[PDB]
Amino acid sequence: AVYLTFDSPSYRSCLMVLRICVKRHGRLPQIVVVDNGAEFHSVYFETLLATFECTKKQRPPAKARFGSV
DNA sequence: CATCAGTTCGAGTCTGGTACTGCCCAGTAGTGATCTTATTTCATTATGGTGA
Repeated sequence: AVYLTFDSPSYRSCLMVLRICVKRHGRLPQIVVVDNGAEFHSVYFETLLATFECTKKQRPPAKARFGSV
């Protein structure tokens, strides 16, 4: 899923990419890595991942190879 | 002798000792209504440091 918005990183971002994911494809990941953003340390994204049963994985700060691909 | 003092009789007046009558108010505890207040929640609002 690809999303484009003028705003800085904020949940809306996340609702969106995941909406399209669950829209044109069908479901959603199983383990979703996501750096140590704020959009990911928020309550909304974690609650949504819990609701849809996605294992949330977090790379350590300043390390980029963990999401290198 | 007839004047005044010591004696009587019965009525006037108070008072204790004993019993009794004709009459409605006052206080208290139920409810239902309508305020009233020392005290317990429902939102905004400011402060905080750091990884994308």
